Amino acid sequence: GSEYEIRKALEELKASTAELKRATASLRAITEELKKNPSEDALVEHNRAIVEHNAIIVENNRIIAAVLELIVRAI
Amino acid sequence: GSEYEIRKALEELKASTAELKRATASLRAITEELKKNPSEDALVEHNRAIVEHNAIIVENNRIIAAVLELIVRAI
Amino acid sequence: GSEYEIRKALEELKASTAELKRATASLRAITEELKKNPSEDALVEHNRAIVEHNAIIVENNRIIAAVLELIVRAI
Repeated sequence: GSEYEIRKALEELKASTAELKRATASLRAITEELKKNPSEDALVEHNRAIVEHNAIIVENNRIIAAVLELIVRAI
Repeated sequence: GSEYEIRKALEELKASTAELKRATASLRAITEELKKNPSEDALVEHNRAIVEHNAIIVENNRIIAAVLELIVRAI
Repeated sequence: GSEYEIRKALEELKASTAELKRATASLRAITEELKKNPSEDALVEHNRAIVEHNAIIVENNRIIAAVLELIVRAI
């Protein structure tokens, strides 16, 4: 069903958005610690954390694109 | 009204997109300065700027998700 | 045509998503190399790569916003 499939994808998007919100909270906390106590080791960890955060954004966009296709098929 | 609400959310998305465009312009400028004059202090500031930019993307995605829900209710 | 225009924009989104997938693959590879062999020179290159990746996300979001407007006009 078009309606059921769209809601399923929107629920996946909701879960991805919440995962992103949690990751943003962690990233902002280590950013404040980086500003207080900078070092090469801290920067490397911070860069790695940014990349993980970007990967969550990419998944969020992938789901958005899937919802758009389902909508276009429904209309 | 479904039509009015969707347009309101799209106007919020338009404003978020413009905020992101301005932030990208700033971020690219400090990236060119980082490449010219690297240092730990410059890297820490740059990492902090990336995180702020990512936070704007996250807000843009949040608005997109809200528009998708309004569309699904309208169809 | 509303249908043709939406499909054209979704094809542009598909191409942008694939560009992002390729960039993510590169970014993850240099992140693993950063963790193995950190240095200031490696960090500067990594920061520059993050910014390029973020610019692809921004373009993906721009296309998404354009698809949303076309959908709203079609419904």
